[PDB]
Amino acid sequence: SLDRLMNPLIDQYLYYLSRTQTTGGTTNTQTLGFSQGGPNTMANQAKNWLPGPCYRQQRVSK
Amino acid sequence: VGNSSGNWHCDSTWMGDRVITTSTRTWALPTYNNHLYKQISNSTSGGSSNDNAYFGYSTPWGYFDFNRFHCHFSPRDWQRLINNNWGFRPKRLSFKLFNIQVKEVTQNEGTKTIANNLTSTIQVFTDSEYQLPYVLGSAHQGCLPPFPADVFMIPQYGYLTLNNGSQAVGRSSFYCLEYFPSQMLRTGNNFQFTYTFEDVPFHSSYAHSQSLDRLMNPLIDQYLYYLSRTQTTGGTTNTQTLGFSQGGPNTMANQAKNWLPGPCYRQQRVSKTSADNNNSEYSWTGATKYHLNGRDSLVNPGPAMASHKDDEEKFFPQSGVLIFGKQGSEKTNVDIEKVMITDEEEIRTTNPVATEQYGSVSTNLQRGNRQAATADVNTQGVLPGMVWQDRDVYLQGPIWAKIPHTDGHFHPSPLMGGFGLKHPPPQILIKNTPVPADPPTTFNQSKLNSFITQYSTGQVSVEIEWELQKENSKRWNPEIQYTSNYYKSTSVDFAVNTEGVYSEPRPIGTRYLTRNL
Amino acid sequence: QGPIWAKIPHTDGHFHPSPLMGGFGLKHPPPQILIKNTPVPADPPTTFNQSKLNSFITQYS
Repeated sequence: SLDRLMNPLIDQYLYYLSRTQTTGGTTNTQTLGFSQGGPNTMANQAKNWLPGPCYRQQRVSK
Repeated sequence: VGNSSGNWHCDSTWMGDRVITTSTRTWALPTYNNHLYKQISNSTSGGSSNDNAYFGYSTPWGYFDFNRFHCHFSPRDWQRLINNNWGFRPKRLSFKLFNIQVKEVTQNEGTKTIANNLTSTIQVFTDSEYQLPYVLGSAHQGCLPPFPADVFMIPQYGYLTLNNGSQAVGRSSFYCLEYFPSQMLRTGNNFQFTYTFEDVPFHSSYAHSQSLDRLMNPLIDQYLYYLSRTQTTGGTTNTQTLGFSQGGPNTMANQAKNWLPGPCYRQQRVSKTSADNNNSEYSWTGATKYHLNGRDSLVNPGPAMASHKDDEEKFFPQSGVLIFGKQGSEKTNVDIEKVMITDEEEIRTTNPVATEQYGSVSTNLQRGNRQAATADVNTQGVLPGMVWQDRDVYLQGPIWAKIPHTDGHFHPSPLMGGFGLKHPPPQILIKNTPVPADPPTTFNQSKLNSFITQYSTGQVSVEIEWELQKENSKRWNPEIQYTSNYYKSTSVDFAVNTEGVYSEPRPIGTRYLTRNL
Repeated sequence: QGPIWAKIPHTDGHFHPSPLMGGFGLKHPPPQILIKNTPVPADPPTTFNQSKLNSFITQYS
């Protein structure tokens, strides 16, 4: 599938946004935590292509 | 045994409109799972996410990873390329591999002697039919050393299939390369092969001298008209009327153009300045994404876009562009200073800005009793009349990608940027040959599990012959160029600190030379 | 027990380039030949690791 075309044993050598606020105790402040894409965070890994075109339709049951 | 398997051919040369290049590098080879296969899903896990579910197999094999540029071009040279040509396209590709050796390892009482076993071997092959799941186009680390003198290990290999959570479907497939012919190889014996690309549109490495709204003449006016008045304006009275006018040098904004900006995908904006961002964790929730088969996945880097508009250097798209990390970076929650972001101000010329609306439209038809309706557009498809430029490439970036062998593909230009092909270069895979240990004295039905752990190594290179369209611009004014600033710096650029670690100062673009639109 | 020749700086201006230590100069002097032992890594890990290698078999030729 379009989201599983990469290798599971490695990580992208790029980074992506993973933190908007601090997480170390009982305090909230503006911060920025960046990280690479791992085998455990595949969902966020940067892909290279895009799904196809679409037209929403109402659903129905058998 | 007493003869080199070839010479170290690694240079950069320019004979004119073509450029040849090769880089020799030394690698290593480790066995895996003791020559055994595997199954992988939420196992050596994370816990529960139809979005983080997977299904694949770790094979005892390894492969090559050189889909980047800093692996074929030293910086300077790349520069040379940039300031002189407008576009290029790689045509030829050679591959050499030699000087193999085999090492074994006996770990007795912590005392381990490492000698060679010149009689062992390995086997490699290629897939010229692309029957094996393609692994590249994912920019997985472990590319050839951006540097030439260092050495590296070859990343193991594993693929995946159509899955359903922690279970697979019937149609799920399962392959085993041990089913493919492979030039066997013993020490001293060499191996090489060759392939040649096919036709491809030269990735245009340049910017534009005008924007889609300023392509007309300032001294004249369109001989057409446009709506300029809905009501009267002559005193203290309001009545329905219609004032039409031509397009002048003072009303350029309204002048009828002939073409249309490119496609778009709205994204949330963010700042490099920590305090200017809202105080809420929206990294995963307020993020732009698509829905597929229940698994919701992010849309990165998404379509071609513009990082920001003028003077918005503080912001960039939430997940609209690439990011890099200076050498020494680790896996997670690192800060912004250990990384580098990509500036895309070069496309404001023709493509929209990610954190910006595409434009507005109406939702109704007014009358004397109905108010003028006006909505917004953050999602946009394409129509006849659009033009854009794909994402620019970066030296520390990917080079090409495998076009999915399907019935429908459109302007297959990859998103990370680069080049696509219906028949991409091939994947080469190697593994240490298995060699069993002392077997029993009598028979035993079961197969073997005891082998001499060993590893092998050697050096390789690759030749690339490209094409390039040299510039013909007669712009009089001196364009911009790429250069290391002339002030004094403690640590040189692309140098190696007093420790030998080689790091890059900033990422590098190619859209430097400005060519007319 | 002295030097034999020296590299004339590739410049636009040079005069009676006769070296000072004495000897012979040339616009295109003999060449420099350089050699090094080829690197050979040690036992690498069983799984992957992004970073490059630093462990090799120390040897000499």
